[PDB]
Amino acid sequence: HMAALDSLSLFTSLGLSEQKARETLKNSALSAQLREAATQAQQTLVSTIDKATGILLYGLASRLRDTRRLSFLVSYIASKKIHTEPQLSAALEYVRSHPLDPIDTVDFERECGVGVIVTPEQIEEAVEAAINRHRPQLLVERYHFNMGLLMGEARAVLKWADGKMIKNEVDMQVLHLLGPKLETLSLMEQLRGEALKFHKPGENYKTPGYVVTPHTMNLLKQHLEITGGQVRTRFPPEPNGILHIGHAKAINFNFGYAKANNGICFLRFDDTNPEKEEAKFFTAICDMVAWLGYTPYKVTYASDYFDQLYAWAVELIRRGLAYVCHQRGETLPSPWRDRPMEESLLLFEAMRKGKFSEGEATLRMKLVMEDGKMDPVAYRVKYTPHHRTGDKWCIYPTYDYTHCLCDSIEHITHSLCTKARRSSYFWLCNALDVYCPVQWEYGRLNLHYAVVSKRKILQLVATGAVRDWDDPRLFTLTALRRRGFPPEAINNFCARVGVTVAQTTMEPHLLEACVRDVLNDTAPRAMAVLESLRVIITNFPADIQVPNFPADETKGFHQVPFAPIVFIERTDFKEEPEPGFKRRHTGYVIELQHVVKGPCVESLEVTCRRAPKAFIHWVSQPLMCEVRLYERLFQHKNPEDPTEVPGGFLSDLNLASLHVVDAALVDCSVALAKPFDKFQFERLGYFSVDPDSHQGKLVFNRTVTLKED
Repeated sequence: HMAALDSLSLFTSLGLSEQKARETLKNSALSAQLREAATQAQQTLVSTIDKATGILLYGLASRLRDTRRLSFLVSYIASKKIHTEPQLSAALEYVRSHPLDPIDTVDFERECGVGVIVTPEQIEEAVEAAINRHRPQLLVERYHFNMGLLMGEARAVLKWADGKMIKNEVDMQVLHLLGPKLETLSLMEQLRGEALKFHKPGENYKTPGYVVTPHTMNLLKQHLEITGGQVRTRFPPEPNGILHIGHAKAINFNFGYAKANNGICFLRFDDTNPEKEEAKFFTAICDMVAWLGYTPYKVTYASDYFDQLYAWAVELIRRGLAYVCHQRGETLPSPWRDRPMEESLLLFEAMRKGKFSEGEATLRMKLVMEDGKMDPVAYRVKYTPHHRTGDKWCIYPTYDYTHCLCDSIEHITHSLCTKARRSSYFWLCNALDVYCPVQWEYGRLNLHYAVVSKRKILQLVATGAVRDWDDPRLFTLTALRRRGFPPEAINNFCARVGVTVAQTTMEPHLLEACVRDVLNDTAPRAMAVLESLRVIITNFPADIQVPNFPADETKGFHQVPFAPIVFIERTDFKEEPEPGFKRRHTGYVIELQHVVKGPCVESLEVTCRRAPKAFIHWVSQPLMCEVRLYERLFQHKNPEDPTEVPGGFLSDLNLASLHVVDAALVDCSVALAKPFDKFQFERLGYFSVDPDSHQGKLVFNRTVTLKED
C-alpha cells in the first residue's frame, strides 16, 4: 500500500516537513531503513499509519545502529506500546546495552515504562512545584525568565511524559502567574465542547446573535493574549443562598464543562446586594461544590469589581446611554431620560456621595428591551453596611448589569444560565466596546414534592415541620447529603438527562433509582432490625463470618457474634401461621421448638440445625442505636405551588413526616463507623451514619428502599 511510494512522498506522509524529507532522501542509508521500518509497521498497523507514530519510526530509523533489532522495536511502535520520545530513547538504550540476542520481554517492557500512564494532574503538580520553587524570580524577570528551567525540573520528576504536554502546562501556568505578555452515557463526553456545538475560545463571532462591532476582532485578539485560548466558565451563587438539587445541573455544567475542555471555573459569589452575613449557608456552598468533586480555579466576589463597574457606569453616562432617574418603584415613561449629560454626572456623583435617600434616585440604562421593558436600573442607593466593602459604597450595581460585565472582566468564554434576556446582555458590552462573552441558556430543573425557596424553607424550620435545613426530606443539597445520597449518585443523575432544551420537571423516585445503582456497589452489609424480639435456641455448643457484600467476596469479612439469645424482627411466625410466610440468613433454620406468650408475645425458644424454609435477618450480641424513618413530606408529590390550587403550600404539610425508631438492635461491624458512612441493612433498606452519631451513641438515616411499586 504505502511501500509503493516515491520516498519524498512516503516521508511527508509520515509527518516530516517537505524540508526535512528532501534532507533525508539524500541519506541513502537512513532513507533505506525508514522505508523498511514503515513497511513492517504497516503490515501490523492496518489502518494507515498515524503521523505521530511516524515521527517515532523516523527517530528509530535515524538512531538505531544495532539494526538486528529493528523488526523488534517496530512491533513496539506499531502497537503504540512505545509512543513517547523518552520511551523510544529508553529502548534505544536497552538495545544498545544488551547485545545478547534474546531479550527479556518483561525486563524490556518494564525498563521502558510500557504500561506506564501519566496523568494531567501529575504534570500539573510537577509544574506547580517548579513554579513555586522559582516564583520570586519568575515574578520579577516576568517573560525574560528562562522558561527552560521549568520544563527541566518538570521533566526531572516525570520520566515518561509527553514533552509537549509538559510545555503546555508550563506555558499555561506561567500565564496565570505573570498575566499577559505586553510586547445515557458518561458526563465528560456528554460535556465535550464538540458534543454541544459550542464555540472554540476566541471564536465568539460564530454564535447566534453575536454582534461584530469594529473592535470585536481586536477585542478577541486581546482576549486570547489574556487567556491562552483556554475555556473559562463561572458559577455565580448568592453568598447567603441555599443550594438545592436544581443547582446540581448548574454546578455540573459550569465546572464540568470547564473540566471536560481543559478549562477553569470561577466560583463567583454574587454579593452585589449588601446583607448581614450568615456563615452557615456560605460555607455550605463551598462545601457542596467540593462534595460533588469540583474545585474552583479561584474564588471571587462581585464586590471585587465595584470600582470597575462604577467607572464603566460613568462611561455609559458620557456615551449618552444611561441617566439618573427620580421615578419610584413598582411601566410609566421617565421625565428624566433626556436630561443633559452633565446633569447626569452631577447626580450620579451625588448619589455616590450619599446625598439621596434609598430610592430617591437611580441610574438607568437608556434602552428598550426585546420584550418591551423600558430603561432597566443599573445602580440603586443602599445604606445597609456591606459584609466586604463595609461602608465604602452607598450605591450598588444591579444583578443584571453586574454579572454581564463581571463575565467580561473575568474573560469568561461560556456564560451559562437558566431561561432569556440575551440581546440585553450583548447590548451592555457592545455599548462600552468591552470584550463580549457568549451566553448559552440551559433548561431549569425542579423536582415534584419539592419546595425550595429559602424564604419558603425558613418558614418550615420555623414551625418545627423540619428539624433544620438539612432535614432529609428536604431536597436541598445539604439535606440529600445528610439523607445519605452519595455524590456520584447526583452527578450520574444529571448524566441521565442534562441537556439544554429541558425545562424538565422530574419525579423524585427517578433519582433514587440512581442512588441504588451506586450504593449496591459501594455500601457494605450488616444485620439489624427495629421491632426486635428476643429468642433462644434449644442447646447449641458454647463468631460467624458475614462477608463484605454478597455479589463479590473479594473485599473482606467482618466477624459477627455466634452465641445464644439472638434477635429478629416482628413480621414472623405470629402464632396464627396464616398463608404467606417462612421459617436464617446464617447458621440454621432454627427449629421452632417452643413458643411463649404474654398477658402479647413476650419471647420465644427454638432448636439448632444444619445441612429449607427461608432466610431472615438476625443479630446476636447487638448494639443499641437510633434509626430515623422518613416519608415524602408533601401530600401532593407534585407542585405544592398552587397548580393544584391547594390555596396553601402549608396546608399540604403531609402529617406523615418522621417516624422515630428509638435505640433498636444493630450489628457489630457498624461500630467503627463515622458520620456519612453508608450501609445496606440486609432485607430492610439503605442507611447512612447521621452526623450526630459517635462511638458512644449511634444514629442512622433511612435513605431509600430497594425497589418500588
